[PDB]
Amino acid sequence: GSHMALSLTADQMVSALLDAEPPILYSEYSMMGLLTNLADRELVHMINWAKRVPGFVDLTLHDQVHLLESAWLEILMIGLVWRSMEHPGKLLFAPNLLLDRNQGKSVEGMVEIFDMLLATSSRFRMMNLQGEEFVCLKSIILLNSGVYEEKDHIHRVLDKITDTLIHLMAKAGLTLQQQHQRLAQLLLILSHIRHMSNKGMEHLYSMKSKNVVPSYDLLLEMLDAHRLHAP
Ligand SMILES: Cc1c(OCCNCCCF)ncc(F)c1[C@@H]1c2[nH]c3ccccc3c2C[C@@H](C)N1C[C@@H](C)C(=O)O
Repeated sequence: GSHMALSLTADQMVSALLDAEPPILYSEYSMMGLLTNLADRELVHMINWAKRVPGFVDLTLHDQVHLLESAWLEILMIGLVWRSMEHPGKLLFAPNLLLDRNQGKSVEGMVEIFDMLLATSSRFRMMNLQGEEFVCLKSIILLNSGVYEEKDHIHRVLDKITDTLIHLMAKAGLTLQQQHQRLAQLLLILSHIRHMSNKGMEHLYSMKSKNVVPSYDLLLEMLDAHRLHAP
């Protein structure tokens, strides 16, 4: 059978999100090349993950593309910041690619982006972000970032993810006041992730390459191509 997004319990939502998690990839090995190649390989896995986010396949192909076009960098960045949590002053791009601030100084303008990513990771570390909360946040990014009856459906799915976040906090023993405070603190970090993505996109455009950012067409092609993938 098929579970419709709005009928899932909080436990089922968490289970479906944890199950859809992409694998941890290795760097294939200069720095720019390694970071580009890794992002490209992670994008393929991001397509399969997005198709598994409850409510995402309920959207038209066009709406799915718009959401991925707006959110792809915020999604790579939140994944990066999550796995870099236990590595203060370093970014865990891959288990064979752990980079420090000074290493970012090799590429012009890259240190500014690394510093923002380091501060977000440090913030998640201080708040003791949990894996179940991280997966909720990543789905919120996907459904929220490109919002500007079908839009009401997206907002109802976003509401279900909020309910899921609150459920996790109430089960963790937080008071009603502490629940609203943590929810707000987590959602405010999403503003910082959007800012990092805009700065990241600007930096990517300040480069020689004419195909460094995924276009609407490439994202439509990848989403279309996914239909032809074997299960
Ligand atoms: C994301 C990216 C990148 O993306 C190109 C993708 N092209 C798609 C095909 C054409 F449609 N190209 C070069 C880069 F170095 C980076 C790196 C990078 N790599 C990653 C891998 C895994 C997880 C996270 C990251 C990040 C985040 C960040 C540090 N990025 C720097 C970018 C934004 C910049 O400021 O130039």
